[PDB]
Amino acid sequence: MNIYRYEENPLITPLDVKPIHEGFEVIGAFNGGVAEYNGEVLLLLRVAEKPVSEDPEIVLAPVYNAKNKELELQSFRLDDENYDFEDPRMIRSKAKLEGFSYLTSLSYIRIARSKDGHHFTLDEKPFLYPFNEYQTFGIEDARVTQIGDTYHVNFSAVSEFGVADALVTTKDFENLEYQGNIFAPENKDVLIFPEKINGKYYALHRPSLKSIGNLDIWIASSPDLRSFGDHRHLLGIRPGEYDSGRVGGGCVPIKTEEGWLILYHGATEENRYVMGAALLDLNDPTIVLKRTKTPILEPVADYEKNGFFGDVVFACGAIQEGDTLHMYYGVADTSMAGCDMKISEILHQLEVEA
Amino acid sequence: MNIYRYEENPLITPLDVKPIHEGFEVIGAFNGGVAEYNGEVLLLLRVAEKPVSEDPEIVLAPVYNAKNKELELQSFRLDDENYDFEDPRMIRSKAKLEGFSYLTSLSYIRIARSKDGHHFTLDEKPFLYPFNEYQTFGIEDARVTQIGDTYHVNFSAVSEFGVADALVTTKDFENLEYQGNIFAPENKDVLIFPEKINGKYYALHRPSLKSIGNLDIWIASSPDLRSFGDHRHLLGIRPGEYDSGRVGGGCVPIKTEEGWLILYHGATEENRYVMGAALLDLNDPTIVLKRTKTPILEPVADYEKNGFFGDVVFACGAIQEGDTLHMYYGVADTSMAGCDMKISEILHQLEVEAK
Ligand SMILES: OC[C@H]1O[C@@H](O[C@@H]2[C@H](O[C@H]3[C@@H](O)[C@H](O)[C@@H](CO)O[C@@H]3O)O[C@H](CO)[C@@H](O)[C@@H]2O)[C@@H](O)[C@@H](O)[C@@H]1O
Ligand SMILES: OC[C@H]1O[C@@H](O[C@@H]2[C@H](O[C@H]3[C@@H](O)[C@H](O)[C@@H](CO)O[C@@H]3O)O[C@H](CO)[C@@H](O)[C@@H]2O)[C@@H](O)[C@@H](O)[C@@H]1O
Repeated sequence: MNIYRYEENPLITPLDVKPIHEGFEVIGAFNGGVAEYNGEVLLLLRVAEKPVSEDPEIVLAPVYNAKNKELELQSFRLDDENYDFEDPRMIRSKAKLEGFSYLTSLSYIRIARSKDGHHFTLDEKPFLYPFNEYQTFGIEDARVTQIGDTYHVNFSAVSEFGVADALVTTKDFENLEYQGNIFAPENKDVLIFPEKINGKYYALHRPSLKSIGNLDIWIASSPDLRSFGDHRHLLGIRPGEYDSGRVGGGCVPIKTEEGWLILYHGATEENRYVMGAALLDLNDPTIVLKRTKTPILEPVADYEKNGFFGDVVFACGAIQEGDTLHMYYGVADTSMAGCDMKISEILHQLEVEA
Repeated sequence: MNIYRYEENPLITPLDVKPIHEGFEVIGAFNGGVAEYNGEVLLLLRVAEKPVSEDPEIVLAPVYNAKNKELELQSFRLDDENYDFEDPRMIRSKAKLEGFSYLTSLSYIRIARSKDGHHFTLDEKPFLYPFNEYQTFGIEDARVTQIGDTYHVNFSAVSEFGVADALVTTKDFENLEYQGNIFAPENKDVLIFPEKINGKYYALHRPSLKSIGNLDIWIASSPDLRSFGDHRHLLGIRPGEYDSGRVGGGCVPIKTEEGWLILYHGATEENRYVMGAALLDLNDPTIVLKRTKTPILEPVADYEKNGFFGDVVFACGAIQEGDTLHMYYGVADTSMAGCDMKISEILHQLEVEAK
């Protein structure tokens, strides 16, 4: 397909960002939400900070304590026979390898801005930093849906209570209004549709299920983008294919003449993440018209294959300029990259492959 | 608590209920939702039916096929080295004992009615039977919240896509309006508060969490009892206590002068189920004022301790008559029982144990 990976990729790396917690290192600046505001591209960067131990036998988990409003650190020995450290993102109980006890880093959101879409400058301070008991392990993966003058900023809120999805609204990225957890745990990859559709708002979501059910995309409707209901299954995993392990929403749904174009991430059970596409009915987006059989973006550049958690491209938003999509994506849970694609070429791939 | 357990207990057993599927046994009539309608007590019974296998080395999963609207049984060998059959409620994968692949039975809802609250007669036909792709393993544990003339009947909808919670509304238990899955999987034990509270509806719910988090009661608000949000954690598990393994909503919240009285279930990791109480703020039910340290109802009688899944009391509804609560409860995932208690005595126990 025409994939124009920007010459400047990776656009923003951990080298570009100073840690805000003393004696932490920045291990990632990634999975950035995408907005246009006041003539600039805003990336709402996920910045992950890991606390450094000088003893290599020990690792630390950073926990934001909501009751005293400070960082506490939990220590573990790597030889602790009750825990598994083989996944660099998490500290897991050997008896519960399907989950985690702690993360290895703590994330917050920080805005970078660009005039040209290629060269970015960080805002001075964080944008959103854990501020309640649903956020003690961090705030991650902010998505931005702009409806009129209102930006809907929604993000994973991770804590000992579960992984929930929460919403902040703003008109200027300065005065923020907190709207609570719009999806109960366990959920993430929530993408609000950019219009009211035959009298209702909609959002993509992604329940994670303990007992039965795969890691599949769902959809829900809403009268007001505060409360959500009429939950339906939308897109399921496909055994043996690029999305055999999980699927989740990526970019905000894109209105086309052919339907709502859904650029979603898929991963195998080995955790190689790629982007795919789906097409939903314009008037009832609970109906799937088409889906790709092969990816539209794979981790093939070196910054995509190698880093903190290699073989990942993870797109959390894009700017439409006519037929061109300026798509920004996390690479290897480490950095941010940019590429241009064409909506017509993705719609073409959908037609051919379905 | 001075519990008066009804003389007729168990009120309704599997022996009282004939199977609607050819060649199945009724294994439970239990976890009944509770309403008053037209001068009678309604129990919205969960009836569970297990297919009988002619071959004792095979167990059958009874699955409803949504496209063909009939059962399509699935067969599994007891010696199949992939599967674990130790929990009689489910067929589980050995690599996923925290979950299940199938249930051993399929449930639906059937109404039983009573003039006196003690002797029940069954309606002729099922009330709610799996009718869509979200209900292929059954409809379970229907709760009923009456607001004005409208009955909110909400239940677990179990399928391959997960355990969701779905809502049907009605004014007469005859004309039904499906309102969708009101809570996304994985969720159950949803209880809708019986009035609007400072301009919002509320419901208790209970997310099950794959990665992190315990089996804790949450609450959510709603403008219309179709969409919910503002999700908040409400009651957590307590190590070493009767609710150390999980909690969930039981009866509909009861308006009292001291708050919303929540009669909830708690279980230990050994799966002994009791009823507890909590008390929430009357004006903002997201605030917990008190909670019991010991149960209000535990399995003690023989019909509570012994059956298909023993040592369970599981109340899904209650009728208030002044200070008297007429509580109906599943016992041993087998039958329905009745007891009377005093609200004042529950309040008092909350006061004493909170300190
Ligand atoms: O690292 C790859 C992307 O994974 C997700 O986030 C991370 C982590 O993921 C859990 C599940 O959400 C996934 O299906 C699977 C990932 O391969 O396993 C993990 O257990 O969740 C934590 C908590 O939210 C997070 O810190 C990790 O980054 C994506 O949501 C994305 O954030 C990552 O790029
Ligand atoms: O049998 C006891 C009660 O258990 C729950 O329902 C059964 C089963 O519950 C599952 C999880 O929901 C629980 O935390 C735990 C039970 O001890 O483990 C189980 O995996 O769920 C299935 C599917 O919904 C259901 O058929 C079983 O009845 C309870 O909601 C309740 O219905 C039972 O009385």
